[PDB]
Amino acid sequence: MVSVSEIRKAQRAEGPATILAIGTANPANCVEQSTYPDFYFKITNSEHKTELKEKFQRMCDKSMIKRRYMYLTEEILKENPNVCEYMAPSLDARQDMVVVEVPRLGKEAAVKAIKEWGQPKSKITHLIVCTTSGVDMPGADYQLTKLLGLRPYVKRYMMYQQGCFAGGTVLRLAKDLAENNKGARVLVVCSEVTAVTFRGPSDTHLDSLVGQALFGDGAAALIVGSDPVPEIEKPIFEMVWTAQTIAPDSEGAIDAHLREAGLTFHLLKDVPGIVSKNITKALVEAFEPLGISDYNSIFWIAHPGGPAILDQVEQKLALKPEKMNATREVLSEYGNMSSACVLFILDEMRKKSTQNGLKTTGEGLEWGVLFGFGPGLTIETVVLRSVAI
Amino acid sequence: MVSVSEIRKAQRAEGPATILAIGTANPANCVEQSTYPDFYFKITNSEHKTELKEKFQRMCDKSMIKRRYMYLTEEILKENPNVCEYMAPSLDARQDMVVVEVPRLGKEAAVKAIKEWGQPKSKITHLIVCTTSGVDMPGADYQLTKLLGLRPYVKRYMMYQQGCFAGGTVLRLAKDLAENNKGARVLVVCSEVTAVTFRGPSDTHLDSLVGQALFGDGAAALIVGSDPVPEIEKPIFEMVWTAQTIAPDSEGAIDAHLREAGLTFHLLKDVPGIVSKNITKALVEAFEPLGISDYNSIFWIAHPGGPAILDQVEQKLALKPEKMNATREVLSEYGNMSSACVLFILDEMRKKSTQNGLKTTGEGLEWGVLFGFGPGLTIETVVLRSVAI
Repeated sequence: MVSVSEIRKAQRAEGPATILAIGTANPANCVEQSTYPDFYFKITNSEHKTELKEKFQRMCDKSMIKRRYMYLTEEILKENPNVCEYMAPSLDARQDMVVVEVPRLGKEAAVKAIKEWGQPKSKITHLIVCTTSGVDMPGADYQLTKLLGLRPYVKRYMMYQQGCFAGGTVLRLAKDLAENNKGARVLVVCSEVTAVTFRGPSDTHLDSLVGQALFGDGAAALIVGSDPVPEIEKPIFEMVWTAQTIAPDSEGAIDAHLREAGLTFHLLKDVPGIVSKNITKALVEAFEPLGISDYNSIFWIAHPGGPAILDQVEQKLALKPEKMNATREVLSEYGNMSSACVLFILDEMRKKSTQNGLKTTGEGLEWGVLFGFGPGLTIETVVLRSVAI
Repeated sequence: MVSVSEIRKAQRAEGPATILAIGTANPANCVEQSTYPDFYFKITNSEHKTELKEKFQRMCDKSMIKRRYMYLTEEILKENPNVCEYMAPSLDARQDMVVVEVPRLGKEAAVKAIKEWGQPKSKITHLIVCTTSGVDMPGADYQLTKLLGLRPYVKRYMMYQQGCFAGGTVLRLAKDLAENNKGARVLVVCSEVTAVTFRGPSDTHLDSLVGQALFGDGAAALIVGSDPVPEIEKPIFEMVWTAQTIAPDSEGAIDAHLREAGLTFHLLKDVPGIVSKNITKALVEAFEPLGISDYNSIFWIAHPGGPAILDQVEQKLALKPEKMNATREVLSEYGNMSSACVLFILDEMRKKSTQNGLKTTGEGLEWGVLFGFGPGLTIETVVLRSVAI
C-alpha cells in the first residue's frame, strides 16, 4: 500500500550542506605564553628540574602561540595537587570539572551561533556535540539540549574522545544529516577543555611536555543546513565533498589514553613529516575531480596541531606564506584547541574576508580545503565553496 | 565554472538504507543465571551479606535471563580484587581489558556479517563502531579497520559512552550515511563488554545491583547500504524513518559515570513506567503518517533493558504476548547486551521468520518498529519495512 520511494523523495533535502552561522567561546582566564614556563614549573613544583625547564622554555618560544584560554586557574590547581603531578590518580576530579565546563562553554558558543542564525531554536532538528575532554551518561549532548532549551526530540550525535581531527569529522557528519533530511538544521558544537590533560612535567616524557605548551580551551558552534531560505538565512560556506584516511607508516604517531590519572598524551613519530608527506595525496583526491591543481588558488584551513605541521606543509607544497594566515592567527591567539580549532579558523577567515571587503568569505577565492589531523594518524578533508560577499 | 548541483546529484544514493547482512559474536564463557547469585556473592567476598544475597536471588529469578556470555572469568576476577569490590580504583585494569576485547569481539561479528554479505571488504566505505565499554585514542574504529584490513580511507564514526539506546542510534546514523552517498556500504559494529561495569554488591546501592543481574557481553555487526544490487546483495530490512526523544519527567532516570572505579550504574526513577507512558507518543509519531494505528499489525524489536520494560509496554498497548517473542528470546539467551541487543533481535527475527517459512523477514508482516531505551531518558525509534522471503 505505502510507497517507500515517495517517502524517500519527500524526506530528503536538495542542495549542499551549508554553514549558516558560526559562534565561539573561551574560558575567561587568559594565560600568556611568554611567562608560561615560569608559571607552569612553579605550580607543578618542578623548579628544581632546570634542564627540563629550559627545554619547555624552548618549546613555548617555538610554539607560535601568544596566549591560550584555560578553565584551570592557579586556585583550582592549588586545590588539586594530584592534577599537578605527572602521574597521580585524578580522573574523578578532572571529570567533575569537564562534565560541567564542556557543556557550559559549548552553550556560550551555541547561543552566539543561534543569535547570528536568527531563526527559532525550535527549528534545530539535529545536534552534534564533540569533545575530547571527559565522558558521561547522559552525555554533553543531553546537557546542551537542556541548557539551551532545544526540543526534546532533537536528534543527537555525541562524539566523545575523538581527538584533534574531529573538527573535520563533525563537518563530515553534519553534511550527511543536513543533505539527507529536508528542513534539517544541525547545531554543531565542539567544546574542548584541557583540565583532563594538564599534568606536571617529567624528563623521560618530553612528548607529554609538548602538549603542555600547545593545548588550550575553547568551543565553537555552527548551524548547518541544506536549502537555505534566501535572504532570511545567510550562507557562509558550502560543503561539497569529504574524506577521512589513515596515513601509511604512522602507527602510534599520536596516542592518548583515558586513565585513572586523566588523559595522557604521547607522540611516537614525526607528525609534521607524516602530514607533509601525505597531504598531496589528500589534495589530489579532493581536487583532481574539480580540475584544480594549483593549491595557492584555493583557501586554506588546517588544524594547527603545532607550528611545524603548518611550516612543513607550506614548504612541501610551495604555498605562499599568506595561505596559512587565518590558521596561524587562531594558533597565536588561542593555541591548539583540538576539534574546535578549525571552526575558529573558518570564523576568522570569513570575518577577515568580510571586514576587508573581499569578494567571497574564502579570502576572495571560490574553492577551499579544511583539514583535521589527529590520532591514527588520521587526516580529515572537507572541500568547501565560499559564498559571495 | 563547476556546478555543485551536478556534483550533489551525482554524489547521492537513490533508495532507502537497507540492512544487507547481520552477524553476531559473544565471549566464550557462558554464565548460567540460575547459579549466578552464589557465584557472584562468592567471587566478590559478600557471602556474609545474607539479606542482600536474597535480594539478588530474587532479581536474578525475575530477570528472565537464562544465561549471559561474559569476558570476565573467575580467574580474571581473582587477579583483580579491586574490580570485585563495590568501589575501588580499577579503571586502568578495566580499560586494559576492554580496549582489546571490544575490537576483538567486534571483529568476530564483523567477519560473519561480511561473509554473509559476500562482497569485497574493500567496498566498505563507512564504519560505525559503538560501545559503552571503555574509551581510547585511536579508538576501536581504528582498531577494527586494522584488524579487518578495511581500506585506510574508510570513513569512521566512533560512538563512545552512549548507553543502551545506541542500537537505535547506529541505525539512525547509518541510514543517512548510506542514503546520501551513492555506492556507500556501511559496516556497523556494536560491541559491549561488561568488564567496565562489573563490581561487588552494596546494600545501599540496589540500583547498581540490578545491573549485575542484567548486563551481558556481545557484539553485532551489520552491512547497510542503499541501492542493493539485485540478486547479488540480499536485503533483510529497510529503514524508512527515525526519531530520538527525551521523555518528560525522566531527569536522572538512568545515569552512568566513568570514574576511577570504572563505570557506575544508577537508577533514580521508574524506567518501565516512563517507557510505558511514553511509548504511545513515539508510535503515533512514527505510524500516524503511514496510516497505521494497530500496533499488533507491525513487527516489534524493543531493547530489553529489563523484563519489566517489556511487560509494561505489552500491558500498556495490549500487544499480543507473541509480539515480544524475538526480543524475549534474546533477553533469555544473552541478557541485556546494551547497544548490541536490538541487532541480535533483528537477527533472531529474520532467522526465525525465514526458518519457519513466513512470507517476510518481519514475521510475515510488512511494517515494523525498533526501539532503543537508555540514559536521558532517551527513546530511539526506527521504522522498518520487511523484505519478502
